[PDB]
Amino acid sequence: NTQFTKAFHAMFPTLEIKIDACYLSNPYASELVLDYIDRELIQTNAYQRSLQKVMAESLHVKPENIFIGNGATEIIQMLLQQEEVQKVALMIPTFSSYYEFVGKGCEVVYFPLNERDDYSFDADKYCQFIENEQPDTVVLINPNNPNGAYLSLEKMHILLKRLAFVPRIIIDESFIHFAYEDEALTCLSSTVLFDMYPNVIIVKSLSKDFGIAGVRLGYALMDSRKIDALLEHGFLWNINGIGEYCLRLFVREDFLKRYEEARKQYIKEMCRFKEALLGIENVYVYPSMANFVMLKLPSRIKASFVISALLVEYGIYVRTMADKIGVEGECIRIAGRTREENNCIVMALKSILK
Amino acid sequence: ASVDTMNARNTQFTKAFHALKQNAGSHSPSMEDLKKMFPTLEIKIDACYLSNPYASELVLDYIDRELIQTNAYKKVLTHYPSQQRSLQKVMAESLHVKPENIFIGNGATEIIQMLLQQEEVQKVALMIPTFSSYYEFVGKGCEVVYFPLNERDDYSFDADKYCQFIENEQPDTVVLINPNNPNGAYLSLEKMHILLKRLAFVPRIIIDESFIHFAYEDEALTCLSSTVLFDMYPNVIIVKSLSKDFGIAGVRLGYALMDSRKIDALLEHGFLWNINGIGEYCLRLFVREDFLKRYEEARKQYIKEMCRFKEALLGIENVYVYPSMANFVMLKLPSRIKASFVISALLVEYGIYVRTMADKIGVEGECIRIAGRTREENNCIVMALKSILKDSK
Repeated sequence: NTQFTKAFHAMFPTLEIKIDACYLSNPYASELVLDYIDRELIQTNAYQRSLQKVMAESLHVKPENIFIGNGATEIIQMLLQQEEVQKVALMIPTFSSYYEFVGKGCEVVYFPLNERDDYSFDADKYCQFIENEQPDTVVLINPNNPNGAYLSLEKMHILLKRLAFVPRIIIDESFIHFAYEDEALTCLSSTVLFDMYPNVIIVKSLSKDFGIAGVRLGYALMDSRKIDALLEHGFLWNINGIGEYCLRLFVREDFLKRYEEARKQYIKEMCRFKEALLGIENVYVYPSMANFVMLKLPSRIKASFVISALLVEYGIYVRTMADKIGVEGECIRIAGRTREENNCIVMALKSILK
Repeated sequence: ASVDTMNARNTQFTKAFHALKQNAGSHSPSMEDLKKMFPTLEIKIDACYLSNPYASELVLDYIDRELIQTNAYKKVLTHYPSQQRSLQKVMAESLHVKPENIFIGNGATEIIQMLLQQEEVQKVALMIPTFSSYYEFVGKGCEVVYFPLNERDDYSFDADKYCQFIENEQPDTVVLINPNNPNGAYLSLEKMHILLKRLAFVPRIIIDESFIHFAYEDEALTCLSSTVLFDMYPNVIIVKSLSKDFGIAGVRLGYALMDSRKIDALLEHGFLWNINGIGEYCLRLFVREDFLKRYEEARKQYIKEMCRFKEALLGIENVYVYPSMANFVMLKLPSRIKASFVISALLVEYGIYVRTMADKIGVEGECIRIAGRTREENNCIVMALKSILKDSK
């Protein structure tokens, strides 16, 4: 496929994409949301500060602590752009480019996650790094993107206690619905960390777990005076009516009872997909509690080779890790799809890599 | 019994109505705020927000037929929407401009606020009156200077004096709204060329043509466009709402034509912006040939109605109607009549909401801005006004 692979790095309408495994979702959550949308909006032809109150009861917080925006990354961009932000500490690898969000002459320092330990890290060493670097802002993505690994609440408590000196600790829990700390798959939430630690800000997407990629939605928990000052500097949101319908749906108890089953079903499919991927000879799949996995390709195989073979031979699109500093080797990120689609990806890769 | 006593009828309502939160947008007070304060108040005609109801019905009909009845709405809500570069390419076809010269965002005013926040912007010339405040969006070092439109000339933009003002002040950035946004007056392409030739020295001349689809220079109602100005004058930036003409309240879209280098730089910072599914559908609709044929019929129909509405308003003895080529008209009420009196009577007695000009600096006397609606709705407005403004008893 040499020619295709060169051009690709440089425009093929012969090319049909049949499975897009780049973007993140939950298809059981999508179907569920769309069921509600059809009943409540389509079959009846129905189709800004006050949005703070929507979620407050379900979250068990004051409406004053709730910031609504277009997405998790957009909110973190807002935070990191502020003048007070002059030195930030991040992990590598991360998927988003937080370095682009900070101001001129803001320094960013990076602590590497350990590929050899499945991109976990030594908690004591990381905290020593923050103690020695003295950043004013820390960003943690938990579960992390792109490898998907999750730090337990117990472990996060230890970290956050020790780093109580940092003015801001931002935790993006966008993927936390796919994580679990018990066999029963009780839904996890980082809201407890917002409550217990004055420096903590929580950010969370409402699109990657609820399966509404065409609607832009997210929230954060923050100090209420911080929210006021952001609103004075012009950052008031306004979500359309679709966004609004969805925000209200997602906190409704009757919806949530049904969503809980869609969520746990997807965790189980993520675990089945992973084991099936692990059955491919000569690949490894890093541990994940997200709606994606990161696969390390065999000796001498380039991601670009595998990506092009996937597109040309099977119409499957996956995401290269080559542009993500701190991912060792040649890797791909594969988004979870439906059962049928997941099987097709496993079958394609087995074939390609044999 | 006296006419003056009869005119204090709604005082209790008026006072409570004023107690409510004001804002700088189209509904002040907000519609959500009136429902809680006056829960029995039924709004039958909202003439505050700017739309073309004939285009809006057209677009909803395409949505119904193409998204709702087919179930294609499912994918619009569920799939990741296209990124900026792909949206540039959609607009390039129908705009006849290089894709990399197109910036797609939420609205004209949001785009102008992004422009004015840049650090090169250190002195800006604005006109007064204007509906949107732009002074809150400039950097703290930045100076703002105001060119005053004069009420005695119907707020007509005197182009020679403006140019001399710009030569004297040497702003690096100017904002022109054409047609202008609560009075509606429009400067011809002929006169815009003269102005822009003379102001070639200015770094950035931002022209908001969000209402230009409502103006006309010939009886055939040939659609006007400021793209000619973008193509000819290297200091021009064109900005345009796609929401106030293609008419689609809950989907917020606008574009700008500007230096491609500058767009490239903004897009390296960067994905601060994503369109939503429904936004994208509408954007791709708005440039289809077959849609545009029907849209053009709706645009011309709406201009014909606006002309009829303005003529009908001119028939009301004690108001002055300011000349307009937009989708709204500004009215000066007789002396001794407050806008608040008129606004309250319209709400209470007729369910009609119109926008006060009391909070817009530079607007003399007591004025209201009324958005042009359908023929039936316009008739109701004219009727309601005539009755409310009858000297009477």
